[PDB]
Amino acid sequence: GVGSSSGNWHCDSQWLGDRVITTSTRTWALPTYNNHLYKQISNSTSGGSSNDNAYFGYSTPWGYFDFNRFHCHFSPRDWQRLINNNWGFRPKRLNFKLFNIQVKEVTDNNGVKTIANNLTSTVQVFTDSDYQLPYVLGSAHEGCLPPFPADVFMIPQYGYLTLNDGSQAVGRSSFYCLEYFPSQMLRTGNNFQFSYEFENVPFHSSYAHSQSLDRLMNPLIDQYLYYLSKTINGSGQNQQTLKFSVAGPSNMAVQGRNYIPGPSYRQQRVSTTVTQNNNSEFAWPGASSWALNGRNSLMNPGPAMASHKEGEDRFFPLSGSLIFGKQGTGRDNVDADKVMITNEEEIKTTNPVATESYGQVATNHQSAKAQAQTGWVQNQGILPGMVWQDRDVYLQGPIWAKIPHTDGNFHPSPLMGGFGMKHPPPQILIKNTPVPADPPTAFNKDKLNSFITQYSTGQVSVEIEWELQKENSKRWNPEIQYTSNYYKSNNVEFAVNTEGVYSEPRPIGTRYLTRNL
Amino acid sequence: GVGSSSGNWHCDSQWLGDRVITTSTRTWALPTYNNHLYKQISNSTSGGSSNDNAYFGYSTPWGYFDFNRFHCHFSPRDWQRLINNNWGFRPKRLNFKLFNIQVKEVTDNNGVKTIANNLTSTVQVFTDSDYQLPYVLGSAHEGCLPPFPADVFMIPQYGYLTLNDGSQAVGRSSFYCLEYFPSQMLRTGNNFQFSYEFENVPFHSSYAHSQSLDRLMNPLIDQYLYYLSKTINGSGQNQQTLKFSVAGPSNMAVQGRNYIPGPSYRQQRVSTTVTQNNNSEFAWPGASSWALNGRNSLMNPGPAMASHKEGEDRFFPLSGSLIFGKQGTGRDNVDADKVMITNEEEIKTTNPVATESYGQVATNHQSAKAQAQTGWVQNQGILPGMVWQDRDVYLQGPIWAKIPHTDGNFHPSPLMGGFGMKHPPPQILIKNTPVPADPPTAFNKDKLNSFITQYSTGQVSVEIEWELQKENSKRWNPEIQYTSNYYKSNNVEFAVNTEGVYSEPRPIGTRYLTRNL
Repeated sequence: GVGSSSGNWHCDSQWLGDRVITTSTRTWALPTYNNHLYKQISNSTSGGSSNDNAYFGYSTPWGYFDFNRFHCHFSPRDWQRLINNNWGFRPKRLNFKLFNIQVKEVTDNNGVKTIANNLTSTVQVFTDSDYQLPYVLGSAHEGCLPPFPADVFMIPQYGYLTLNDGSQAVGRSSFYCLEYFPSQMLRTGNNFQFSYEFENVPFHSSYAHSQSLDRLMNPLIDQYLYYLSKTINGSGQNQQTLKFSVAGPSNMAVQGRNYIPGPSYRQQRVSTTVTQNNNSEFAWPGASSWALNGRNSLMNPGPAMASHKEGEDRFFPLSGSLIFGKQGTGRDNVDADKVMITNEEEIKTTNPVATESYGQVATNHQSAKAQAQTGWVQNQGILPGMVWQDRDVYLQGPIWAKIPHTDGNFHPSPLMGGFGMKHPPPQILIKNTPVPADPPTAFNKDKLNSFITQYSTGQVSVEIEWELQKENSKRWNPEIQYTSNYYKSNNVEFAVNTEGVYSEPRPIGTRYLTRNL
Repeated sequence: GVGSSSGNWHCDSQWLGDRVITTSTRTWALPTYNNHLYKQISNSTSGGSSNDNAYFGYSTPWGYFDFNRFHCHFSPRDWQRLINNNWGFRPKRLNFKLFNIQVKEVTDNNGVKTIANNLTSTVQVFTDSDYQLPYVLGSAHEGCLPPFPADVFMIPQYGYLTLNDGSQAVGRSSFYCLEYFPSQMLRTGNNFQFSYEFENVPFHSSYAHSQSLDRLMNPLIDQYLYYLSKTINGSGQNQQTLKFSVAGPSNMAVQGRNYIPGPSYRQQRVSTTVTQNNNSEFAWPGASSWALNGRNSLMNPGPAMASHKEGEDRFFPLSGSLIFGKQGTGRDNVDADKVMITNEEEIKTTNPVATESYGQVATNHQSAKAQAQTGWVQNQGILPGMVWQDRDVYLQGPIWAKIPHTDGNFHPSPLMGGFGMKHPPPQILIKNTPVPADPPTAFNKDKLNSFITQYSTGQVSVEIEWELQKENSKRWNPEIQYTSNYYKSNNVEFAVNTEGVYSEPRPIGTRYLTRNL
């Protein structure tokens, strides 16, 4: 009915043993996109570009619901609870509701704007439960539910890309009509809901290692293996020899080991002290990249690698880490104090440093003549016996990604962080049903071009159940914990200021507790 | 439904033996507060102040329902019945209803204001039943239900304070988002209700003592105890002696007693005959106060003490009594004839006078040389064997307060009067759901800033069941009763005037019947 509410405001968190259930409700507004039309888009329509930036695709009159960020579900305090008390977590169940739909019509006279209710208009909503549409979630896009529950947000417009040759299309390109799906139609008084079960995924590692991969031995006992220690008796000619020694606590670098650090793809090193950087432009020319069909793409963020060495936190890889913007930061050429650079220093115990060579390999045969020659390894692929950690997740970062439907993949954990699934939470698509203005009184076969100006508003609720993996550490000394600082300040961190603006002052990871290797 | 009422007007009182049930219904209006925003506030945002007045906190877009005053429930005649016939009363049950919701939208053109119904808008309401929010009830604030049932009232805005250092915040400060609670959403056609059981509390003493604590003896019989009556035989040197006498009806001041008057904290004395006061400014400098973290707060009203001696009703303690304003009284520097000063003269039989010393103590050892020296006690804490009465309640005064959640407290009766509870009636919070105006037709990630101007109106009902404690006195002569005066006047007391304004001409306490000690 018109006078009865279709749902209530549900927003809290329940901590139930080894489960936590988060619930979020937000207020959304949806405009009419594209004047109800499907439009072909390309870099031709955007004004042209280089070959690396060419594309072809379509924008649709539909919008979509995205909640693929952790702050859509966790408050900062709840995130603190989770990361300070658990070794792991993963999503299990999802429930989604859309309710209290209101459709408004806008009339603009010469000098006045009037907004009225349209009680008989509809919104169309459907889920892509069979994964038949291009999946644009999982590209770290704007338009998710806002972190602050009081913020009213605008629903982003749906569009997609297909195969391109420059700004042109090939015969293999696909065009999708979203009206060619069955969808539910809602007047003011109807609601929509659905449930979803997550795939079985591994727990995320919300811990750091308290041991290093090269320091796993007993520091008191020798090995029963020998290593070559000398090849010449001394100075002079014809001094060749072979001497062997026991590998022990005095020489840990030469001990035999069972496991080796994971793969690498070297990045350029950039200092936040700008005077230490080379006085030249190297953002694009000095960057690591990969090529596909003649197009170059930045290797960003790339394989999970440690950001810097010990004591070198002023250095960061060129495109090897996630960079978030601070509240109120612009979009073009902002200074370093306006952005937030994450660092994966916790994985330095298993993962190679991002701005270093993996190691050295022999490159010749020494003989009595050529000396022994070695070469640097700048990119090392997977080898048997390698171990590594994945990239951390953040309160501001993405949760899941869709694994591409391919013949083969390896370790399909998404490179920007999170859970990779073949059947992720489905896309939820929404659109205001077009309402024509007065048609002519003589028949015309052309499609109608005049429409009543409308938009819609409502409430959306998402509830996720997460499974937790508790710590049972035997460590004696206290752990490192995420904490607020007592020292006085003008504002409270993770709160509003005097003007009403909510901000997140820093990125928060998940790795504070410790575990052995 | 839109065309059906959600509740009826219920407003009366039922006297049922040892119970009385009061019911009140009022009409309320709720605006949009803060433009739907949370704002940080401080004395910095208020313009600065002294150290004693610094604060830090937040204002919210929510309003709240308060009925923590006796005239919200009792008519003057019902109050007369209660206080003239009972030794005690206390609250037992509460029922709360919110109904007949109407949401209106306001459109302001160049020179005209139009108000229309918005049939599809919602109000959000919830109770803080777990006491998780700062409890701002119990600070004697404006914004309660009006005494006169025909008055339409405006719902006050919710705000709270947290820890401050000057105008700055510390890391211990808490920020609360009220959208982070589950709440019920109501369209025009929905209603809300809940029930609450009061904690077990002692009966309020609606009586005065007909005996004095120093006059509890039989005036005809001697004691079997002696007191020292003489220490010198007479005039001259070396006349020391020890003489003892029986304490009896001729010397009542020296009799042994089992119980002593309650505690004290001396106040400065102010005369309503201004020419008797000192010709200087002493409102702040001469006031009693307590210190907390370097901040001074007025001791107001402080411990329950008798206002004045016999025959000195022109004197009142500086900040030791509740002062109410008369109808139409301003807020800054009004004259004494514009305010109503209560007096706790009924408790002079057990409680010390507010503007006097508690007594005298010895301060040395007399010997044969030093004479006997005594000193005044200006503040006396609790001693075993002390008895006292609490502050009276008034028809205009507060009913209950929340006892702070602390390790320890003593006699947690609220100092401004009433019933102290660990789980008082919960706070009831209400807000108009924001309705965005027309959003742009291109996606923007910023939160929406343009909203439709709305407000809401409705009916609220509160029903309280109170338990009574009847008198079974054996007193022969008639009691003192609260009564109206027959003498003619321009208006009727506790009624409206020719312009429609209701007024309460005087404060009415509860202590008219008498009881023995």
